[PDB]
Amino acid sequence: TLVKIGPWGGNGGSAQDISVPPKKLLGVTIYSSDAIRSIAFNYIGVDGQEYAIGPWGGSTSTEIKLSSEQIKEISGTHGPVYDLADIVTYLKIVTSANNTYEAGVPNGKEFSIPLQDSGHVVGFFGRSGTLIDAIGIYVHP
Amino acid sequence: TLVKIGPWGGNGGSAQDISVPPKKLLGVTIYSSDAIRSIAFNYIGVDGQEYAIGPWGGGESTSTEIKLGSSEQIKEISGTHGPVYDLADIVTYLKIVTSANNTYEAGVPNGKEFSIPLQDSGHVVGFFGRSGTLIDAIGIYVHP
Ligand SMILES: CC(=O)N[C@H]1[C@H](O[C@@H]2[C@@H](O[C@@H]3[C@H](O)[C@H](O)O[C@H](CO[C@H]4O[C@H](CO)[C@@H](O)[C@H](O)[C@@H]4O[C@@H]4O[C@H](CO)[C@@H](O)[C@H](O)[C@H]4NC(C)=O)[C@H]3O)O[C@H](CO)[C@@H](O)[C@@H]2O)O[C@H](CO)[C@@H](O[C@@H]2O[C@H](CO)[C@H](O)[C@H](O)[C@H]2O)[C@@H]1O
Repeated sequence: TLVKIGPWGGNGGSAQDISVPPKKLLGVTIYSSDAIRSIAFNYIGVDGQEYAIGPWGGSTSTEIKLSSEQIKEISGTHGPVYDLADIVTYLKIVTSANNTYEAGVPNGKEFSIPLQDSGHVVGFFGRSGTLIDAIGIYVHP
Repeated sequence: TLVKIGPWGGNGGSAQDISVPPKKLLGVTIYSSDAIRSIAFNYIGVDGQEYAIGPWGGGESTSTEIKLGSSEQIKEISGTHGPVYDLADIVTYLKIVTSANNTYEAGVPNGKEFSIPLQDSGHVVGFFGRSGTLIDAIGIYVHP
């Protein structure tokens, strides 16, 4: 059973999610400028099938390759950009191998999920249009 | 006395144009990501005055700034227009080449092409078109 946390961000765009619960996160690609513009990710679902999700959204790429490497901390901001009121503007991801990735520009209210013990992020959900209006996470205990 | 060519692109947005005919183009700023988002330009009118036009369309953190030397001319302009996001026909890509072998690109080639390679002394001195949140369509004024 996965923990599902979020979303953080605004009401714009359309809700996005995944149907097969993730077992294992294989990688994440984020495109960003002054806002988080898109996210894509591939995972092995609990059914043992690979799913290539996205991209959700619509610049600068941030590519996150993960066999024993897990997302252990995820944080960011959401706020006003591009005459839109509340968009995910910044993301920071730290892995169990101590690799740190940043995308976007800190702007607005913060959120942060520092996972202890064996917890790790295995997938995402949220809201999107031309940008990532809101983002949420699936967490494997 | 000026040649006016275009526009290329869709029918969305609002029409944009300039009232004082351009004599000399000083610079162009293009804002773009996957498509052309806005254009601004400064020129000397036939009346000897400097006009700062727009930005037509919406802004971006990322601009392509085309500052033209006192003898530098836009000699070739080309691009594409097609569907992006949920819009049918937007200017998606521009390529500008000056007489000093300076090349500028914006957007991502996507859709039908247009191209205006000017020979002899012809050169682009201004623009018109259609804009909203993006550049729906673009056209040019050409000084012979
Ligand atoms: C593309 C997308 O996924 N859109 C979903 C939308 O998300 C909204 C979207 O807003 C975008 C930002 O505003 C952006 O940077 O600018 C984008 C383009 O805006 C022009 O075009 C749209 C139509 O596509 C117009 O609505 C805009 O007013 C805007 O204005 C026009 O500018 C053009 C170009 O110059 C010109 O041609 C027009 O004439 C001019 N209009 C006027 C009046 O002058 C814009 O698309 O993304 C942001 C950021 O992510 C979100 O915050 C926005 O909410 O959300 C809706 C839901 O609210 C989605 O529709 C749903 O889609 C699902 C399927 O996913 C299902 O079909 C639902 O039924 C449907 O409601 C939409 O897909």
